[PDB]
Amino acid sequence: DYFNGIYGFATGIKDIMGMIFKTDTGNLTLDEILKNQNLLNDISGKLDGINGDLGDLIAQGNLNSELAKELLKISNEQNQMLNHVNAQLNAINSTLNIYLPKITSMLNEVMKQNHVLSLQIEFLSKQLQEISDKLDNVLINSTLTEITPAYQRIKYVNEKFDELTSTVEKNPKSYQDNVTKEVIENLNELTELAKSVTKNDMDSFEFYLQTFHDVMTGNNLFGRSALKTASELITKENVTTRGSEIGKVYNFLIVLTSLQAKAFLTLTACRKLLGLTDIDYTQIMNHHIDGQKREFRINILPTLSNNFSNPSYSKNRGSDIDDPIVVLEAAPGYALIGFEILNDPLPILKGYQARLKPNYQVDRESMSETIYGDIHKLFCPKQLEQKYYIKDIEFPEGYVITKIVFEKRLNQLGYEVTANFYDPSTGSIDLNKVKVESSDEYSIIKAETDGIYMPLGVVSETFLTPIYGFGLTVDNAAITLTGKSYLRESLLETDLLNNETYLIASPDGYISSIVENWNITSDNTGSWRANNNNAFVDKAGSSSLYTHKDGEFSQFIGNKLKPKTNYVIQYVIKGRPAIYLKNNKDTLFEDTKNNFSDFQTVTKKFNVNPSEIYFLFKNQSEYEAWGNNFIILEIKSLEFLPQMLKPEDWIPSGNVQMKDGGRLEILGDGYFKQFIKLENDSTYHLRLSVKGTGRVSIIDESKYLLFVNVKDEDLTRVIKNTSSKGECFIALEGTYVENSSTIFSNVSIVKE
Amino acid sequence: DYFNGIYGFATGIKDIMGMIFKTDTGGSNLTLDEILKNQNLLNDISGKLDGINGDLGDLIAQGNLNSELAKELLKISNEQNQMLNHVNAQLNAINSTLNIYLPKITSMLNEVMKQNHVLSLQIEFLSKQLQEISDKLDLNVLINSTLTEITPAYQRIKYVNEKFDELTSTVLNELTELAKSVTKNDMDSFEFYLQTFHDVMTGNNLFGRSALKTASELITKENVTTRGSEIGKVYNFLIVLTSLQAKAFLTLTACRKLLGLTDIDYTQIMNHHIDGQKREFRINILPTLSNNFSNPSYSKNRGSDIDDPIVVLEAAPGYALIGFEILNDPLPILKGYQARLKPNYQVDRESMSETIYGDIHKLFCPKQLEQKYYIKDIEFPEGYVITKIVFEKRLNQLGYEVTANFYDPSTGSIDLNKVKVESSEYSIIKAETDGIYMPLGVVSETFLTPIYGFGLTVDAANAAITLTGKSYLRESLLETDLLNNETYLIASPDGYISSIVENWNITSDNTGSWRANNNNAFVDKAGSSSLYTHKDGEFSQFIGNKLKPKTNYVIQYVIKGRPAIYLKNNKDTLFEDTKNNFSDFQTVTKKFNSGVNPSEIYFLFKNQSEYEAWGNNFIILEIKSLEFLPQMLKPEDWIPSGNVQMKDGGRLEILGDGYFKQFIKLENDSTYHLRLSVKGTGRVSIIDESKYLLFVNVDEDLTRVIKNTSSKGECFIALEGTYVENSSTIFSNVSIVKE
Repeated sequence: DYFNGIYGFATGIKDIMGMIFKTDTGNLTLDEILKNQNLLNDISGKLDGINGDLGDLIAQGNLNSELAKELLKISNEQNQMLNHVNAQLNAINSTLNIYLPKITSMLNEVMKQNHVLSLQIEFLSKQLQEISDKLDNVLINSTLTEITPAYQRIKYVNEKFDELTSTVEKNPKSYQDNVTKEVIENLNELTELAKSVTKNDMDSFEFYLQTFHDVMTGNNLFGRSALKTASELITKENVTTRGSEIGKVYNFLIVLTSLQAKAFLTLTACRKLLGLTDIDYTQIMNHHIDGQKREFRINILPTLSNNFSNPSYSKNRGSDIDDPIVVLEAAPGYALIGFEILNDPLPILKGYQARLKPNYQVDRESMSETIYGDIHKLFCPKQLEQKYYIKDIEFPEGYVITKIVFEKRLNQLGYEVTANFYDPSTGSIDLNKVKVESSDEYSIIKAETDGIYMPLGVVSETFLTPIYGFGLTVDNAAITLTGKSYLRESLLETDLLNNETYLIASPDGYISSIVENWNITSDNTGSWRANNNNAFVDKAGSSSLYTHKDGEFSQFIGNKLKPKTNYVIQYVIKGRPAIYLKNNKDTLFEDTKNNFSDFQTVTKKFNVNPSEIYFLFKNQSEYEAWGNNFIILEIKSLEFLPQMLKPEDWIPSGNVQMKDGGRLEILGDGYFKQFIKLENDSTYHLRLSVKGTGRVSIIDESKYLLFVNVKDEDLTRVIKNTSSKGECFIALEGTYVENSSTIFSNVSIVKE
Repeated sequence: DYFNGIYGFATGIKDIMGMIFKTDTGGSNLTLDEILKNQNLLNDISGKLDGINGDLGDLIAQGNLNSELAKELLKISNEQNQMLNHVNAQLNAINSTLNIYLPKITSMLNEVMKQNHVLSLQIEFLSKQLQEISDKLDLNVLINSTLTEITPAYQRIKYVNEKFDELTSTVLNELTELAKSVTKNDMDSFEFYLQTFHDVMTGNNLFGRSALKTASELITKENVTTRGSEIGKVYNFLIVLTSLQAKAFLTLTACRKLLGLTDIDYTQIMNHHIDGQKREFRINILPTLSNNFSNPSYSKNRGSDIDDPIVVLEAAPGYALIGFEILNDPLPILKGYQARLKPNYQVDRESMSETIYGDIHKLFCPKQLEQKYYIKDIEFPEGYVITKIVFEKRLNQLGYEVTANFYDPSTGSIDLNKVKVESSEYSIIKAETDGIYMPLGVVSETFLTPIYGFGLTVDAANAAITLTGKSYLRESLLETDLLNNETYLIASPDGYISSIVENWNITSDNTGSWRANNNNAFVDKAGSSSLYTHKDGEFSQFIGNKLKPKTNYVIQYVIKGRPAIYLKNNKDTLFEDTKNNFSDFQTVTKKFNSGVNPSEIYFLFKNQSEYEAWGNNFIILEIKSLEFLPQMLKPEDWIPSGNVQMKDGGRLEILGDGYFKQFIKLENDSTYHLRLSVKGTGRVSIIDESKYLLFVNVDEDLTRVIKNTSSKGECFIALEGTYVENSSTIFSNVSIVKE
């Protein structure tokens, strides 16, 4: 879903203001006991008919003078009292009859149009909290003392106004006849807050709303803007969060503008509730919010970096004997928009791509992700040092990166970046205008017993944006991926100029699934099929599949799974469910025996003929269960560079067998061999892994070129200045003791 | 204009208060609230009585009823009409009082806004001179404590001031509401915040920490390298904060009139408060503060190793030196301000002038050889004002001599017979390839003031040169403003304050010396007003009679749009600026050189192609040529020989096979220094009747030393190039000097 910028928020507000401004509510204290309507109506009814009858008697003459006086004095006493009562009863009847109807519908609308705006910035309470957790002048201290009073009041009054307008009864009928203590107390609580928000005194709402802006723009003696002060704290960050300086600051800018935007809306709302003269705050609101933008655009922004890096790290051991190739390539029309290294199921690099909109924005609907597995074998070594070619690859303005390739050969990691020309006006990428750069100047990390600190977390901008730079840095034995975003260029065409703005926020998790209708929201479950009225959709805020007794939901997904590959299952579940990936032959995946009070997320992986499997949500034994966000995604297998040996070129001999995964198992007295040819002028590298005990040899027509006993280890050996003579072959054998096993794997000879 | 001190501001306020206090509106014993309340009450009784007398009237005139009864009903109709008449009496009085009041009030608010705008200009200068400080700040607990203690009161006062200004600049409910809030008697009143502001300012606050004291600390925190002295910076602060409350009290007086309350003369209290802040300043803070001031910035520049410059800042007879500014505009430039003195070290605005000296980089900095800097903190005794400063650099050895005359604060006459002279133990900076940090920025007091100290400092570590002076600001504040006597302070100018261009600062419609041609050219009121052109519209001004031949001038203007600026003559252009497009006003700074005959040149402001354009602040000022000490060689004493020619600028060009020579005489007992510059390839030699005393092949700036040499007879220096035809060798800055 798109975040439509500050311009977007601020207009959304202006609209609601208009809607309020054009409500007419036709003279009340709003301290009238509305519960007293029946009491007063009765007293009124009775007094009226008595004064009526007594009145008729006086005006039918025929009455002694002195007496006709006393009866008149008794008519005035009575009339005063009826007048005074009908006062109260008029106020009560107009509050119920004119006022409440016009107000309850106006509050109702405000709550609705405000819910819509609060969603557009929901993302950002979690993306701003990420910062304060990871935070530790007089100019700094000064804007804290200057702002926090105003910040606390505004925030409180905003949240409390929202909370009260959402829980006042909107059915004006509900306020008549049998109104409840609770229904009246919600309306009073609102009118009281209204009275406090609008009271003209030295501690006024308007005063705090003004001083908030004065501090935001630096009209405050020191000339220290809060944007300026916040900016400082972010740039001098000792431990970092996702996004670039620009992003983080623009995030701050959004939160703070949004706050005042709603301050002004709250104020407008409270004025109608109290029936004061209508003020168009829109002009002032816009002037204020516009000034914060210009102060940002002019004084802060040009000092900020558009670099962004992995926020966390992770200690991981890689492979010393693998030569992996990892290729993140967008499709023709698409561009690379960001990454996330994670390690929950296993070390995984997720790569997001999408088609571009004008001015470096992203097309939501056109947006996709791919998972790459075992990146620990790419990034980290285990026992030997790894060389890291370092190059800060940067393309010229108008280029967006569309492909990144990682190559690790003999513990030497390098990368090559490809970028295509993009036009901000149309947002078309030009597939003929390509530029390519790759990684002489390097850094090398020595392997620790414990591991090395590989990158971790989301490598992206705060708002997903195509990129024009990319590079790997090394330290602490720590590897850092960094990219350069187009967020600046995107903010200056769209939102810092008050044009339409279409920003996506960097996703927290997975955004796709092979499961159709993986995110339940409405009643319709689309591809999910129910069976009983035992299975239904529960509206748990965000909706959820529900089962009880034996109620099940199914979705057939065979066409979509490929054989002998690893997938990731993740779901968000509550209660005590049973989840299956079943085939009438076999079960591929099962989760029962899970009990939860509340919604958690569960993350697992799963792996000869996994076609014609359907997926099943039930409940265990006889209990209830909820669940959705059913992610199943392919974990692309790690691919490696070519080598000299070939898997079908191995010759078996005796009690041996070749299992699946390039493994060569010696079951007794047998052995494997493969013919190879070695040249005098070349340096070769033998690497392999063994579980068990055995011997590697390379023999010749005349001589051994290599002989090594081995036991449960990764092996590396170098061969130099060697020339084989006729038939030459490597041979793998175990110890010849029967009913034992020796399993070789990842056997490779590579010419340097 | 002059800034007339705190006493000046505070009286200006008192005046406006008086003007309000003496506005006579409807002098009704009742408030504004009581008039609009009574208006409604009477309007309603009138409304109702009317419809009753209406109904009773209709009953009588429906006849058909007994004569005797029709009488009694009529008598009851008269009583009723009398009562409506007597009520409308009251309601007329109320409506006519309101008809007097709003007119009397709206004109009084209008006037207040006007007289307040005039005062806010007298302190406009110092939001920019105070901003200069916060930029250069970066923490006590004593500081943090007085922030938390004052900001509550500061915020509301500021708010109520600004909001009152915004609401009167647009005239009425919004105003009466603010009025009601400002005047409400409750524990948390405006008056409460106004009082606690003062309590914090003077330290009548239990522990006894004045904010003046705590602010003073922060300013004198030795990290604060901005223009002016500690005194100035603190007194600036003092001005801002007093001024704030001054207007707090004015706003309060205004709001009370608006509400029609009894008139209170806040003037006595306002003055007591502002007086206390002064005494607290004069007694407890001031005597701890320095009157030193230095260049706030630095600049990396390369100078000359081979120039021997003399730079002389000399005030005229009646005048005194008031401050300087080094800048890096068209070139390294030292600007010097002078003026005639008023009593107590104040300055005579109208009598005030500036002079630009060029290439001070050749004075201050070396290029390839070390420079020696004689350092002396020259200081004269009280009553002396500096009237002349001379800089002499000889063979990379910079020195200075200061002259001061006796001044009388009572009259403000300078005594031309009572002079004192002091001049310049040294420090030497080695030349970096990159340059040396020469001083940069305005060397002056916050308020321009004559000076009694001056000196140059050097920082060896940083290769940095610092000019410092000692102001008379203390002595000037104590006679005038810290005593509530008339005060006449000028604020240190931000830029240039003069121009050869007449009416260089457009403000009114009249453009004086500027002549328009079409209604295509007019004055736009862009806040500060601005020349405007469209289509072909042009503005011109003759300036030939101002320009001198073969000299460098500085042009600077503040322009918007895409205009065209010319220093034209029929058939020749001396200076042009087209191809400049701007969204907003910038300032542009260039130099130019008048021609061989730059008379009969006039200035032109147009627009380029066919666009619009704005501009003013048209500065054109002479860049005094750098002058050097005497040397042994003379420009007319050069003898030419062959394919050579002497160009303008002391250059000697060898065009082919020729050469230059000049006869000189060298003595055994003396050390000589040969220096020169060459573009090209060549040979310098000094020959004799018997001997070469010097021979050097040379694209280079060169220094050579000659010792223990006695020219036998008829010895001359000779400059020659390579003898290859259709090539050039250009010598320049050729000098021999006896040490």
